[PDB]
Amino acid sequence: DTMESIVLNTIVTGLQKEFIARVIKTIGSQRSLQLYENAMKVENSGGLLTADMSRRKTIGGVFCYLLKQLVAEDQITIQEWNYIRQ
Amino acid sequence: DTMESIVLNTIVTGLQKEFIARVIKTIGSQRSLQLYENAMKVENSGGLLTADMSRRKTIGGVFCYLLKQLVAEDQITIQEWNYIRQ
Repeated sequence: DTMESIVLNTIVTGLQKEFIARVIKTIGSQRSLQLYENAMKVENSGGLLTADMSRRKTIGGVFCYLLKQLVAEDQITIQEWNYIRQ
Repeated sequence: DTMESIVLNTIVTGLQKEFIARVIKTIGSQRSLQLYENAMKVENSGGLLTADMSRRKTIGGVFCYLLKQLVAEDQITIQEWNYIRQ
């Protein structure tokens, strides 16, 4: 949790703090960074569309879709997903 | 080595390998992310102006300039710098 302050701020700045603090607390700074990176790779590939297809998702939205993919793949529990989201 | 393998890929992805690896082996994962993060904030406000009045407006160019300044500020020794430049 000094490496976690740093991961915290890096991710926070990279996506444009408590919501990210809760992700780090839940999956660790290691898996958090991999998620930030993956969101960046998606952005480098030209992004994703919103559900209404009117714009690209912001990189914040991409990271949330990816995080939600962690729940779909049974990596984060439903309880953990609820803690993170409010 | 897995955290630093992940800091490696995060920073490489965000900058758009070997060069960044040596930075990490030199200053530590913690300080490298701080630097990557500071490069990001600096890029967001339009980058910077070097001593030669040369604009650095992309993240990578910014990141490179801030790295060189650590040397000029005696936070990275000459020997280390030489190790990193190749």
